[PDB]
Amino acid sequence: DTLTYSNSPVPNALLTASESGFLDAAGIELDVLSGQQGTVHFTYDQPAYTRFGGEIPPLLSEGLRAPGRTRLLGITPLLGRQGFFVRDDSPITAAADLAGRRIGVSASAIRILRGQLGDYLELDPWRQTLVALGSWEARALLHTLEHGELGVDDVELVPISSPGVDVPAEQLEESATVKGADLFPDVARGQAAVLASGDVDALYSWLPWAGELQATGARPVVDLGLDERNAYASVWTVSSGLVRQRPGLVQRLVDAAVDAGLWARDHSDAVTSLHAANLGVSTGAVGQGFGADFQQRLVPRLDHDALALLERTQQFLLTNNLLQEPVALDQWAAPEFLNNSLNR
Ligand SMILES: O=S(O)c1ccccc1-c1ccccc1O
Repeated sequence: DTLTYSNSPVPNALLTASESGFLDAAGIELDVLSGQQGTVHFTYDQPAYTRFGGEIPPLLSEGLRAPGRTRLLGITPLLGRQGFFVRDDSPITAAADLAGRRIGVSASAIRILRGQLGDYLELDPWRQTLVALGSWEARALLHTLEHGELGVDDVELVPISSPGVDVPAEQLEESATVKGADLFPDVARGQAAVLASGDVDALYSWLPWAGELQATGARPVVDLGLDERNAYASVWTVSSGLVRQRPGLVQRLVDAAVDAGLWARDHSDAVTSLHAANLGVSTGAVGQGFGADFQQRLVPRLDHDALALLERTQQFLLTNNLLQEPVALDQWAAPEFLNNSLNR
């Protein structure tokens, strides 16, 4: 059987199972989305498509645009190096030092931080979701400033390009695939240039990109990776029709991912290498961006704690008017598959 697929720059068992041969052994092959069919990463408009990535796009698709296209198979938390970075030689060493300083943020984050979404509800799926992705910077800045007893009104917001948030349709369509290596090349080099421009004092970085940025000689004012309130819930989705029409196939898919997750615990280097190649980053940056022993936490989850994390992100979207009505997570989830896999 052949399924189309994609994954965000996050640790996940779908990519692991595919590159390690577990899917092949299960008689399943995956074809990554080309740049020309890349919008599916945000719309889920395909009959046999599966994605393991950030939760914002699927929450918007299910809760705002097209209820019913997907089912949730599992969750894998994400937490690692994260925060507003400054150059090592910067006199800024504490959160309080950000008072009155120039914070570089995406146009999307600026809409959210100002509480002025503009034409948000009238935008097409791709551009609309990109506005919501400004949430990462927005929440991170609020939490960072809290440490210095400051608020957003205490700093200067300056527009800059942020990876994953600023992705023009032309850029997407020109990319060979939606793999991080093709869509997000040399991110840290670009962020280091922004910090060297003389027009900004700090900017948001995370994922392996933050690891490479740190290597250029930069540091986070506050490492948000040290506090769980900055974690996100990566989600694994699949076309709803496959769940209803081909449960046997979905079960084989989930079994393979679970086996790959167990296997990963004893093959840390191989797992680090395959994620690094998929995203186009150094192997050392993977560990910094996802956490030292992320390979021990790759078996997908649907327990109460994992669902609460996903709900937390959803609430940030609702509070900030990026969603009007919430997605019923218990209905969206199809726990039977993961439950059967873990009972083997
Ligand atoms: O998928 S998102 O949640 C996501 C999460 C984290 C980093 C990048 C993206 C992303 C943004 C735009 C287009 C493709 C992407 O993978």
